Amino acid sequence: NSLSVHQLAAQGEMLYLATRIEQENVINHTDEEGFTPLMWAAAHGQIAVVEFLLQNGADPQLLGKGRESALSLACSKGYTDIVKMLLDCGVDVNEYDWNGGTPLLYAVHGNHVKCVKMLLESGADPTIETDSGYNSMDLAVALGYRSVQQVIESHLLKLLQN
Repeated sequence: NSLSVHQLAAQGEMLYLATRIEQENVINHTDEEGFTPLMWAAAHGQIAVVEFLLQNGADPQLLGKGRESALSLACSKGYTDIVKMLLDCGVDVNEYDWNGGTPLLYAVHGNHVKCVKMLLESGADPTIETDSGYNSMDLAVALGYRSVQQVIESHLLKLLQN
């Protein structure tokens, strides 16, 4: 029975995962690349696993070796049930990482409109810039993701009051 807690979480092997987490304090242990079981479950869209890991003390704010978050991994794939559960934990929705990204920029790069709406609704800032000076709107314009552009422009209109 030789699989890591990370792979058990990715596979939704609920009973084996639950057994492992109960036996030893490994719920937040990182793999050789800095990823936690929660990050593995989020990147694999394992909604039930995410729920279970959160109920049992998985830290949703723990970051990977390049400052990747469970939130950014879920945003990048448009896993919006998982993004919701994570936002509900009060994670930083503006986490800036070392490959340059924010959860909103990943949701934009994948044209995940529902995800983009959900992030803005929780405080994501679309005009945060990368080191080369572009923001989420700039990205959406360049990719030609028009529904995304419309969602972001509605948000910026609201910022005009002010």
